[PDB]
Amino acid sequence: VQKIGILGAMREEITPILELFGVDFEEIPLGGNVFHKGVYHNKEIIVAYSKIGKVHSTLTTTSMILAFGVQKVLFSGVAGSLVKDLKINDLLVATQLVQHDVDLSAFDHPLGFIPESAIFIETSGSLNALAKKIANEQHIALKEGVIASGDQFVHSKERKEFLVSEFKASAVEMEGASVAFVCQKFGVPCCVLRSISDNADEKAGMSFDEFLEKSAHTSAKFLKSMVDEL
Amino acid sequence: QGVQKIGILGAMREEITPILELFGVDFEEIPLGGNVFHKGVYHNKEIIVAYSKIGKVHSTLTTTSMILAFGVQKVLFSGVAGSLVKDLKINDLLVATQLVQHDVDLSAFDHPLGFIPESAIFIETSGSLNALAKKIANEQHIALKEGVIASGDQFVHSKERKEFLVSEFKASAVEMEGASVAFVCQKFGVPCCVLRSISDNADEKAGMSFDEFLEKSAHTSAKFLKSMVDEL
Ligand SMILES: CCCCn1cc(CCCSC[C@H]2CN(Cc3c[nH]c4c(N)ncnc34)C[C@@H]2O)nn1
Ligand SMILES: CCCCn1cc(CCCSC[C@H]2CN(Cc3c[nH]c4c(N)ncnc34)C[C@@H]2O)nn1
Ligand SMILES: [Mg+2]
Ligand SMILES: [Mg+2]
Repeated sequence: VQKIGILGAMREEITPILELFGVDFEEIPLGGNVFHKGVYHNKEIIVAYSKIGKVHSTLTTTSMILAFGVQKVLFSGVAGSLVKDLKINDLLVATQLVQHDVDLSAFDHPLGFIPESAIFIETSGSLNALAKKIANEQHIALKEGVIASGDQFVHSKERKEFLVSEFKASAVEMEGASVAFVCQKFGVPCCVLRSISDNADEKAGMSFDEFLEKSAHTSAKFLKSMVDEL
Repeated sequence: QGVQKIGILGAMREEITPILELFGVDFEEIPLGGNVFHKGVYHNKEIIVAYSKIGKVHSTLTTTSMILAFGVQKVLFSGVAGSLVKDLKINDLLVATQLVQHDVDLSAFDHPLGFIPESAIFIETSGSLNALAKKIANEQHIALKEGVIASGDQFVHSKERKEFLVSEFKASAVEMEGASVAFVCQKFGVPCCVLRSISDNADEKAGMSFDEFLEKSAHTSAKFLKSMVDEL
């Protein structure tokens, strides 16, 4: 049987996932998370929100893999746009991810780099190819690019522009890199999907509060369409 | 259950080398999630030793693996740290009373720095283990300080950042893993003790000081950690 892990960061990012799948879920508490376990089209689906940020998302992804035996992990949620062509509600699939707030420059390491790791973490080529194929079939724009993750909500021109100049990132969030990193360490295929909620600038807090629901639903609907192909 | 299982963590290989040597028992090496776990028996206790690799994500992963895959009932962390206070000198030992993720910033939503919804700024460690540390330090006639440790994904090497950590969090030392290790332990209800020996002063010379004192400071912490395990 296929076991698929489905993650968001916030409750609001998984509410539409649970609703759209429309099946009965058993709630299983572990490590401060609640995992929603159900069956959908001959697949076991395990849905959870990690809570915000890198430590939360690292923990939850590790629990999904070790405790629930998931064979793939699909992340769905919202993100800040760093580029003019990614508008509110647009979908992005992460090709690579970086931890943008990592700084070991005192030892002459590039920003984002940790010894025994890499700046950029890869996601699954096969899953990203699937996303692109289905987006083309649905006539929805799906961009691909680098996502930057850190433990700060970005809401300034200065920081946005650093993420673009340093990492060539297209979007910013607080969990993708950690989720993809854990999946890489365990050899588990990972796809990170995000819908834009804000422009990561001085108005981002207000934009985020306004568009979280709609953008979360947009990502959730696309994630469901991916699970339908697995 | 019926057997005691103790997880022992460092961040870097250099922090666990003296731990493995000092325990002096045979370890089985078990690979999982990009870590190697060293599993042995010591004084009727199962000990599982690993280095996580540097920073918050690495240490979160490894601690979660220790708990879920190896069933550890306690986690003891040993390693080095930057001093933020004049009375913590190179080689001095500190036990963390509470820890904070100093680089967390959700201030755009009016949250205090360090705070994430559904969590807390300060993460507590085990009172019983910290009390044990203080008791044995007094017996050994070694100075053991206690205080707040700040953890983030930056090596701190500036006056400006040091002073922020003191003013914002009243931190005594800085490192890149303690808060994440303690956080994971809290989520799983596992007692945690974080021990650090000072390697540098988290200032403009910290890189050079760290390279000089990593080995000695790591050994100082490892030796103290072993003395704790001897009392469990
Ligand atoms: C949850 C408790 C209820 C009260 N409450 C809600 C909140 C909201 C905290 C949201 S932190 C951000 C989320 C969204 N998410 C993506 C994101 C979108 N835009 C971003 C940006 N500009 N910078 C960084 N990340 C983002 C990151 C984090 O999970 N604070 N208190
Ligand atoms: C396997 C190849 C390793 C090659 N290599 C080693 C290195 C050194 C990286 C060291 S990062 C720092 C370690 C030590 N440790 C504690 C620490 C002590 N002082 C601190 C300070 N001032 N600020 C923050 N943290 C510290 C954090 C991290 O594990 N770079 N390349
Ligand atoms: Mg088809
Ligand atoms: Mg001052």
